[PDB]
Amino acid sequence: DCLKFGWKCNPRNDKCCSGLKCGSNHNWCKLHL
Repeated sequence: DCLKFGWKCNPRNDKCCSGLKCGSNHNWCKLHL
């Protein structure tokens, strides 16, 4: 399933939910803007 808001991710492999993005300077899924 997709990584949800606040879920820890790896910036190279975005597995965050639709509209949500793994932040490059972060380590978690934040709202895509």
